[PDB]
Amino acid sequence: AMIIADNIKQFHSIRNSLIKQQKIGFVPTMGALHNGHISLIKKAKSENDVVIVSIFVNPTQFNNPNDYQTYPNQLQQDIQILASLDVDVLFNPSEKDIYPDGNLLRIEPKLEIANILEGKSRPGHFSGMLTVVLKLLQITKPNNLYLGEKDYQQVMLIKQLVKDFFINTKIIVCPTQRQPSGLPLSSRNKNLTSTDIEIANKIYEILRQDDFSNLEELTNKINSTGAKLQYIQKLNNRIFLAFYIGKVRLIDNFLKETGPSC
Amino acid sequence: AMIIADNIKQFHSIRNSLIKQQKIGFVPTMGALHNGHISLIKKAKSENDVVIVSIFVNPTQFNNPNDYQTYPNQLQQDIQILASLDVDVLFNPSEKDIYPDGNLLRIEPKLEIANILEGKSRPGHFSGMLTVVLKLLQITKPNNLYLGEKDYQQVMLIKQLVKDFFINTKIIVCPTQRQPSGLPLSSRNKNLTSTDIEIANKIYEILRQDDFSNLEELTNKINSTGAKLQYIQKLNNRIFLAFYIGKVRLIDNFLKETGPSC
Ligand SMILES: Nc1ncnc2c1ncn2[C@@H]1O[C@H](COP(=O)(O)O)[C@@H](O)[C@H]1O
Ligand SMILES: Nc1ncnc2c1ncn2[C@@H]1O[C@H](COP(=O)(O)O)[C@@H](O)[C@H]1O
Repeated sequence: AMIIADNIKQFHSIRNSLIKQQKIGFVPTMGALHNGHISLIKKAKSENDVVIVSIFVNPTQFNNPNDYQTYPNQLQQDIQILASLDVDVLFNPSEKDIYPDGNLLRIEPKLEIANILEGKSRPGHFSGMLTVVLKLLQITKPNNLYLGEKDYQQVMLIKQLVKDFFINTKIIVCPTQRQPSGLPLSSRNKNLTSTDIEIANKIYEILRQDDFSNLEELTNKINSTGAKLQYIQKLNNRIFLAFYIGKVRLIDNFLKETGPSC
Repeated sequence: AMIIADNIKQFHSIRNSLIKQQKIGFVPTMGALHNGHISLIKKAKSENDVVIVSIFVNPTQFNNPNDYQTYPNQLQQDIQILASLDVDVLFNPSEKDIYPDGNLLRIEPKLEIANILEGKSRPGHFSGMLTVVLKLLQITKPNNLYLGEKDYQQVMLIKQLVKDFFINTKIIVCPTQRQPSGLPLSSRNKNLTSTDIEIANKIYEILRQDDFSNLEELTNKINSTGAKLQYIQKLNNRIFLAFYIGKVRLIDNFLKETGPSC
């Protein structure tokens, strides 16, 4: 029963056939679905008459070509998961569907939250993300949008986006799903080798032991595991960090008081 | 009977009260209405059940502070004009209405048409224009948008905007209204003194006699009136130009074969 729309034309037809009365929920993703994504879909199914999920590996938000080339890809498994969850529509457009004439008009964020942390570490990422989310919102026109708290800055930027361009959509932020160790679920973690996972687990044991009073020292404890910390910052009541293990880039954020708790 | 909506809440009210049967025409402007604007309004009226006119002097598109400070302002006269045209809704928002948190998210054009002529001459103008136009379109959600050919690059850019962000609005381009001399009608014209007016007319007496085979000599003739030419160029089969008379910056474009006729 799941409808799979491989292109915009088909999708428009599908979208135009829904009555205003139906609550429409939307979950944007770049595929390679895990329990994090699934938690978002489950929330949206509990609150909407119609749930749409997108799968689109957005080229304009990849500041790193290798990251892009190696981004995990398993459409058939993804479809199987979405059908299992009774998702109503899968929108899985091509690049040319979303950027008919290339990336000519971009949303450019000019504010502090864009300039720090992920913004600083991934130049041009937030522009690409904001531009594709705006286009995906204009296409799907949902009542409700589901986002993970893991991408904390992304959440706050999309909130600003929906506010500034008068998009009549409610935003629902969902807690970060984690492994028992505390490591957040992430599609890139599929790229982690055997030993890398143990390293990731080392790090989260360190994080669950730490009071975050000495970031230089914690940085040193994290770097000794073999990982390479990119940044760690205490921002109000929340810790933000990002690091590499081998070629894999992992990010996280959590309440200082809780740690990456279960 | 014209409804004047000086804020979003007030505008959402009236907008949301319209039935789908009613074709909505939208004419955005920055106020100080002249026969140029009036022709667009008349076209919209002949083609729609509901006509909306906005008046909003958008600060983010003025690259020149003095230009912004002196930009003509005459809201009461504008209101009288619109009312005699039986315009259904005046949308006249404040800066705060349009930019609740300032100019934090901007549409940035990365393409050729934005990099030449007016785009090069007015750095950051097209970004301002596209951002406010996107907002206005998201607010008004019209069926038909009316734009003047005089702002040629603006038209092309707005067509790209409507395409890229999936706005279901038709764009109607309208002929440039002119003084008997050929001088385009423009709001900034109200800032011209009497002697400025005569320089402007001399420029157009020159243009009407020209074949444009030699822009160098044409530039010298225009500069000899006391005006200061910014640029003059052939793009495709049109002539594009912009010039200052005193502190007043005016632009024009027309087919090379016809010149600024009428
Ligand atoms: N481990 C997680 N827990 C909760 N939400 C997540 C998790 N990972 C990704 N998401 C959210 O899923 C959506 C798509 O993520 P991605 O496919 O990684 O771009 C975004 O709203 C993410 O923040
Ligand atoms: N002389 C004119 N003839 C036709 N349209 C015009 C003229 N001057 C301005 N417009 C259009 O009126 C709209 C508002 O212009 P403005 O208020 O100058 O920003 C734009 O679509 C302009 O291109």
